[PDB]
Amino acid sequence: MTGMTNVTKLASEPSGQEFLVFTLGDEEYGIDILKVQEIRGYDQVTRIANTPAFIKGVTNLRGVIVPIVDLRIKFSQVDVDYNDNTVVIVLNLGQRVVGIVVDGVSDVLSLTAEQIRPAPEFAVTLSTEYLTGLGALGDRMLILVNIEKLLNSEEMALLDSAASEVA
Repeated sequence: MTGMTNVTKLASEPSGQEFLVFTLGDEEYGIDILKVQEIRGYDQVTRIANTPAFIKGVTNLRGVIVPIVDLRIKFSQVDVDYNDNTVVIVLNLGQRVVGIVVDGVSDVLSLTAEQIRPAPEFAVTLSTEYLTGLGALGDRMLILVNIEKLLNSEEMALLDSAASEVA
């Protein structure tokens, strides 16, 4: 998984995956297609009074609720606003669910570990242990969201003020 030491020995890596790709501000991103739960809109984010600020709030997916995380807060995005950050992508992992606010889903594309080598490891708010990756796609580039360790690495901090028993 991405985060640190993504040297890519290219010896037992997945070496060909497919990703839902999205836009925010003036940058593009990908997320492994299998982890996508659904796509929805920002019209019911519910910022709890004392959730961690990374959690913009919980929001309504098509029958249930999910925690939603702000890339302005988690990754120092340019200019998130309720005209540029109004789509929601909903994601699920092993035994848990989360999502992120987005401008729109740009495409669905396929990438290889040979592409997925760098990361946006600048002085952004995004900590190393759930740092994303970067790759190229002919001429496009995508920040590959480290979804398979995102909520996994944050759960202990997320639930501490977002388990609903703590609202």
